[PDB]
Amino acid sequence: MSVLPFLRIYAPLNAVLAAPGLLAVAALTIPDMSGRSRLALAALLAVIWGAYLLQLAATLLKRRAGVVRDRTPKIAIDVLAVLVPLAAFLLDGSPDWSLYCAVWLLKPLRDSTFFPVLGRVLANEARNLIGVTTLFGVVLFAVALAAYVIERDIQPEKFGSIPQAMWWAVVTLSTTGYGDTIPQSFAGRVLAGAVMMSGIGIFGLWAGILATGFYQEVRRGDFVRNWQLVAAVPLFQKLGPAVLVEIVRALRARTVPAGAVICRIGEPGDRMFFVVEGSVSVATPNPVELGPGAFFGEMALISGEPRSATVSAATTVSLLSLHSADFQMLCSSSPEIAEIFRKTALERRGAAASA
Amino acid sequence: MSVLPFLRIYAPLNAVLAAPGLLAVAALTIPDMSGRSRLALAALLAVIWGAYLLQLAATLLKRRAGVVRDRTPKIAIDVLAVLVPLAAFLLDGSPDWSLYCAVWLLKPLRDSTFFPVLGRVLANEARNLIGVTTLFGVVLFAVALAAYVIERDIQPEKFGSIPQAMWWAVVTLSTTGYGDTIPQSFAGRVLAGAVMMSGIGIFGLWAGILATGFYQEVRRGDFVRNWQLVAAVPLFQKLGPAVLVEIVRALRARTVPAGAVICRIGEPGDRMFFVVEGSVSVATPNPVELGPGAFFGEMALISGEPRSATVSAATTVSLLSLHSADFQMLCSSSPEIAEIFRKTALERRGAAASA
Amino acid sequence: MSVLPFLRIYAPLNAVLAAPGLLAVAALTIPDMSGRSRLALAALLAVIWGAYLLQLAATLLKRRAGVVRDRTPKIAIDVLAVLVPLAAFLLDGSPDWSLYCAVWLLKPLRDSTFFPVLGRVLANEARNLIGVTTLFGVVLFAVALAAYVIERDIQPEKFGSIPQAMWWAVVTLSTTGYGDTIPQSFAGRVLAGAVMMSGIGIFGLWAGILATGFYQEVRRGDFVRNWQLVAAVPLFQKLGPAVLVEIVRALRARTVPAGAVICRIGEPGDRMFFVVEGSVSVATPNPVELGPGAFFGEMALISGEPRSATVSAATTVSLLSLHSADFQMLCSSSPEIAEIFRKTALERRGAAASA
Amino acid sequence: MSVLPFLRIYAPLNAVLAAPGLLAVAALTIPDMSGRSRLALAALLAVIWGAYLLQLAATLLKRRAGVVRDRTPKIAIDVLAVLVPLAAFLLDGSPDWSLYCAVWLLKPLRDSTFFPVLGRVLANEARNLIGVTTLFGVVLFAVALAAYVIERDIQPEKFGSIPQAMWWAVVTLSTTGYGDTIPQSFAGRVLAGAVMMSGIGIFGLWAGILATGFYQEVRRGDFVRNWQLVAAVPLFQKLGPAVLVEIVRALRARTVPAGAVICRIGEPGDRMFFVVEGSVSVATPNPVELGPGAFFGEMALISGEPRSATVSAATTVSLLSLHSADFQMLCSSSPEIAEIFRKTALERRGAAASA
Ligand SMILES: [K+]
Ligand SMILES: [K+]
Repeated sequence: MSVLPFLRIYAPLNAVLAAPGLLAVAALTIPDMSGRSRLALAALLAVIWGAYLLQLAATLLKRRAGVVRDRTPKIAIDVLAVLVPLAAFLLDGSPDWSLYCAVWLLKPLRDSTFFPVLGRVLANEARNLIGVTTLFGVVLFAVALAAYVIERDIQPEKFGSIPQAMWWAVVTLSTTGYGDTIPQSFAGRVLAGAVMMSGIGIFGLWAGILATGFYQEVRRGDFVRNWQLVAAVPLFQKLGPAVLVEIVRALRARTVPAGAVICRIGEPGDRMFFVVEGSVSVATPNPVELGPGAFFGEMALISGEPRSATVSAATTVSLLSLHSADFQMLCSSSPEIAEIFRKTALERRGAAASA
Repeated sequence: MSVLPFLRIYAPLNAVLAAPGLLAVAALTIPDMSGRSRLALAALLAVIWGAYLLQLAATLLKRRAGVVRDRTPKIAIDVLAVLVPLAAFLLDGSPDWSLYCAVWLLKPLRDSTFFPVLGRVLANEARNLIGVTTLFGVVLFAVALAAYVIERDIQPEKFGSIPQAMWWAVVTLSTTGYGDTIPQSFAGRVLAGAVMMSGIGIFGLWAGILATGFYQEVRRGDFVRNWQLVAAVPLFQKLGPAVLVEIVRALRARTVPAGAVICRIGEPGDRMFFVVEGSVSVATPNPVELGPGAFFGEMALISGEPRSATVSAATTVSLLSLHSADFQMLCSSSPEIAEIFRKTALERRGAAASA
Repeated sequence: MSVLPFLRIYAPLNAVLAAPGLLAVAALTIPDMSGRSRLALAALLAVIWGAYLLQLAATLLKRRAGVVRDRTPKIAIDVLAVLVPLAAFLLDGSPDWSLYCAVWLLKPLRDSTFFPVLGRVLANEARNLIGVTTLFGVVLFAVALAAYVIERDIQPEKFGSIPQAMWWAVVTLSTTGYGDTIPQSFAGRVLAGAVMMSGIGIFGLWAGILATGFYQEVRRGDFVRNWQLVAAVPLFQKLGPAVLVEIVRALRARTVPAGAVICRIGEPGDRMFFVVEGSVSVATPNPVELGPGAFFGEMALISGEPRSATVSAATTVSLLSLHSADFQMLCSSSPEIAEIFRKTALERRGAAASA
Repeated sequence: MSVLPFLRIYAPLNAVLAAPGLLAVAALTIPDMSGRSRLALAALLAVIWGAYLLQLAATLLKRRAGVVRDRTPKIAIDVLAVLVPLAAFLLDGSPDWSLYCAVWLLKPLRDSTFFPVLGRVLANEARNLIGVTTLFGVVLFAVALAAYVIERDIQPEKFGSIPQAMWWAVVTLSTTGYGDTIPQSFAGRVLAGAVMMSGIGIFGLWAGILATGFYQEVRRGDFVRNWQLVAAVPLFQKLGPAVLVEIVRALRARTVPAGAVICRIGEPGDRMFFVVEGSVSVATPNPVELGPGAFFGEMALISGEPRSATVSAATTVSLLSLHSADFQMLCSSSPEIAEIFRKTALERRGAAASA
């Protein structure tokens, strides 16, 4: 609620071409299709092939920043990015070579930061998941068997066996309801009366396991990235020890591109920022262009008013961001700091239009 | 659990007529319907047309409070509120002009406060959503393909292609179970064994993303609206800095209309209020009518007893509200304040019936 | 994880007979059933009729504790508990009079404490629910219409109208998948690609609204009931102000019946209790029977050992309960208290077997 | 996100053979199967029979550590682990004796630690579950009846009775959508419009009940196991009282096996450990092999750098683990401790390669 994400979070074209790339597939998958566009896109594969392959060698020029690096992950596909289609072309002479379009799907994952964030936590908590995964299979076969108990008499064709009903368990437990084969008797239908009750109790926990500290990690991800930009601020030599733990959970940093807006004038004032790298366009008669290591919004928050400037991203800025309460908090935290923000709430009244 | 919402939260008639308005639609959508009521409601469209259109120009009299305002949102439909039906009437001579009853649906959203609250946060957290949205599409096509691997042999008619099975993925992953086309073999059925497991793991996070800080924002929404009504209280010059952060998370403010009840006598005492604007009817022999800047309930809470007055909304009041624990908290917070609430717990014993 | 619920939480027989009572229904609902047991249970209705009716008048003797009471809720059915069957017997001469077995279903709700806990909170938070409830209907008809756009050509029989497809929305949005009528075209199937995504995003919030402060209320329910049993403890004149807020969130109180066990000897020590009303059976050579206002377990927790006594519920006791960490917390909170628990950790070593 | 689970959390072979054991079942469940492998696996039952039975008596040698033990749970199946097949062999002469492969399913649960963790909490919170369980059945039959109201006219075959529609309730309420029997009329279809809305509101709470303090218990499970390894650290005589409550929620301990890696050199430094039992391989010219009661990572965290050693599990170690923020926290908590970690951040610079 308090952050300005701009400049193309979905930036790298390496990520991009997988999307139109794999949509090339389906038209090869279909009868009675003209050969015209059929092969038009095999070229587009060759483009994306050639595109990464053009990109490839410069990546294989991995002498840039060659001091200490661990790039087996990022490279792991780039190798396969171009090899698999090639051997696919020859050994798999039939058109199915395209079905090694199973490949590029990792390329988004090549630079899907927020994906390692996933894998980081499974190696702490899957202790639970396994015993649950058992406990799932506990309740599967314990319950799945109870079907074979019954309708083997009059539904051999459907429930003439164990796994045929195990099939009817997970669909039945995992919230689905396909609608293929359902009992005809009383008690065999009774037994379902605890099942959805169960699995919604199960996944109520089991899925709960994921969001559990996933949130913690992302709540943690916003500190690990932001114990940086702390000493960069000229003022933070006085901040007491535990003050910062109270704060940095909320402070998120994002980048803005050049040319963009930061806050428009007259819109309702709701937030204030700390600038630490880049520069701005403080839209005033004398533009008070504050570069790395500044802030703005105190003019709007102490007064509870609209914006006093159409601040715009003159350059690419590294931002923080902050709403009132936690600034009210910090204003509550110390009279030391509100003084200068009292003074600044007068300085930037005259300094905004003046030099 | 601690708040009195009265006076028509769903107030504005602009919001209201969309509901009966669009129910006018269906009777135009049906064969063998008499023309009688068929056109009876085309008038009702003209009413609602004329109604907003009556409302319209006074809104276009936007010279009221014309100092600094940003009303492109609120106006964005009012324009289209009446234009689209008009051109619809002529160019679309056929009855389908009514099918530009797609229009009024924003009119509730015109004044759906709590809807901007939605949009505020997506622009902080969708960083996650996108990489998840990929990760969804990751697991879609990676898995969706695995179907075409198999039953192309004996189900061309159903799984003779890729997207025909991608269809069977999302229904299969997104908890649904339509029941159109399901495999017949072993391993192709095996592969589902991780799928619902997956998607319930996915949306366990992905939907989790929404409630994540949506709660934070609404937990924040109750502070931003309520750092107001703080200095309005005559007593709060002494309250220490961090005291208020501890409190205002819970304190919600809502309005009551004139004529209504506030707390009935004899019902079990569970809460106390702070009055800051309006007036009451303290139901006693001498009504102790306390207007802006007062409170009541300490008589009931320190003693743990029923109500000592049928307090009623003599006027439209701006209320706070509070349960014991957090007043017990504040009574724990300082002996300074419990003194006057000790005294008040004697003053309003004699002052309730006396003058 | 830290509480001993015994003595029949599902106690009152008023609650009980609704269950077998309404199971009497179905056998009246069925052809080709013998009249034998058919009317056997109409008596059982008359029993339960007569049973509450026997109970009834003593309830209508509401002169017990007649000082200040608000019993319109509890009585609201007791009236109808016996009247509705009666007029049902005569005006509805046909067997359908039994279909006013719609009635007793409130009788569990008559004394379903934890049900008012539900209703308490909806009157704080439904502010959200309504705008969501709109937002649901927003996305319903906005999206539902998009079906009528399309398959009216070749599925009049199924999608020849608006609401016929609105039907296919909620089933489609609300996680269900009935399996009646599904499209045949491409784009009309495409549009589903955001739908389950949506509704699982919706109810990810909307259901989230319920557990949101429901938890808060039950987390609150355990304080409101337990600021009691605080001053009852002889030791708690020294406990500082904010100490208790830290604690009482976890401390749950429940009753045990006479004759039952409290903690068995030799089982692993994991918890300690505070006795405040009732008495025990401290299973030792000289039973150290401590009545109201005592505790035990410090012998097991400071040492990290099994139980030193088969404490058993000699009488009906009002208990608290507590695990280590929060006692370790309190042992961390002050050296004042650990002294007496150090001394008690020696006194009850010799006092356990001695007098 | 901060823990190294190694050495076979799914260790005991008692747990293992249940999995292949019960997969032996299905081939006995099927017609037209050769007798060859049919009886090949009846042996495998005899193996697993003989295997536990081999294991059995040594367990019945329960004189190991015979001072105070409560092993009725662990033994409860071991008895039945071998008896049930035996009587099954004779009384059930027909092949169905194998259908007492319902038995081993508890054997994983015999040593499914994290399963008692489940059962611990249901005996605190099911107070809610019951009243909900009623409230479920409240809304079941109240609503289920509403179907019999209607389509008894034209669907006797499907809705000619009460429970036939109660069936259509839970499937309808519990998120499923089987697809057997659905109405044909307007209002009977209308009534569903609140149902999925309801049950997703219900299980939004009811499943919520589970994760509610399940999380608390596992958040508690990580303290109860870890108030240990506290005094084992030589340094923690100075740590203030409430310091530890702030910490131990996150500190998880897990074991590593001998031969394994602990942290590889050059990988990005993100965490630090406290060694309290075992020993390491500090990969340096002079290996600084620190055994019980040590730590490492401060070299990487204060500087924000890669690893300074390929530390590897020379032996089986009992570990803690910790990320920066909470070490930054502790570094914020006191200048007393950062001194020695300042000194250690110089000592292990020269001591790493030297002796
Ligand atoms: K479903
Ligand atoms: K279905």
